[PDB]
Amino acid sequence: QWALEDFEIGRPLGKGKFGNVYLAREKQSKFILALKVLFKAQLEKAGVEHQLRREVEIQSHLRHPNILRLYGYFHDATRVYLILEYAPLGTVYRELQKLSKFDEQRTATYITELANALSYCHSKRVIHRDIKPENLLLGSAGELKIADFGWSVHAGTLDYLPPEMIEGRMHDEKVDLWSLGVLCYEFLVGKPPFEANTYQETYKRISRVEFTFPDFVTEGARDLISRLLKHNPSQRPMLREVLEHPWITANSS
Ligand SMILES: Cc1nn(C)cc1-c1nc2c(-c3cnn(Cc4cccc(C(=O)N5CCN(C)CC5)c4)c3)c(Cl)cnc2[nH]1
Repeated sequence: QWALEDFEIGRPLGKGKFGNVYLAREKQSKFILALKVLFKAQLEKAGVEHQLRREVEIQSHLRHPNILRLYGYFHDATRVYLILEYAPLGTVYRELQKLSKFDEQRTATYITELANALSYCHSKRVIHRDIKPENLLLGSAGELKIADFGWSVHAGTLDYLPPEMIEGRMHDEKVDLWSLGVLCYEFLVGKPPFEANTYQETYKRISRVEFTFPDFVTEGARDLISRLLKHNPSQRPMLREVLEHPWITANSS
């Protein structure tokens, strides 16, 4: 049973369409954490109380070192507050816009941590679906941490969604293997494989699987990425096969 007077709000960690994320500390234990604030009124206009209750339900008792812990929740009359873990080193997003590109060691390392987190999620019949750099945070040691679970369920922005999911078809655990491939590409190139200027256009890119490699992208990476980005959901590797991929094993930590 929590309240809003239990916390001292501080620096804004970022703003979102659902609401803003603020740094906060619990008064009694002096515990530092992230406090996401969402307005109940703007939540009704979107009608996603099922996904917020599902995101809370799913991310609650999910315990993994590469997954952002959801400690608890509460609410006043006006809004709805979520009590999350705090990621000291921030997001991978800003990390990416600062370095522009990632080296193969950082990329392969992130992919590994992400596969461990995904392999843990998949063993519980939980699909993240919405895997993107904006939902990737960093721990005190710089480890990866998957945060948002708004679109998470059991078995918009198109850049990371797979062919089957965008065409309205039936999607399974393999939608994350595609996302995992899209993220790997962006880490090495700095932009998504199917990036465009219009929604209508990116849709064609994804559905036809039209992507090309810049020169500086080695063969090891071109192989892993091409395997993950198959139109056929069954043609994609397992999380086991990904982890034990030559390029991953060679450059990961
Ligand atoms: C930031 C930050 N800096 N440092 C040192 C730490 C953080 C930090 N953030 C979180 C978050 C968190 C999840 N989503 N957000 C808001 C958000 C989402 C996506 C991107 C940004 C961001 O960094 N932006 C800066 C650049 N502009 C352009 C675009 C926005 C912000 C914050 C959570 Cl849930 C938990 N712990 C955190 N720690």
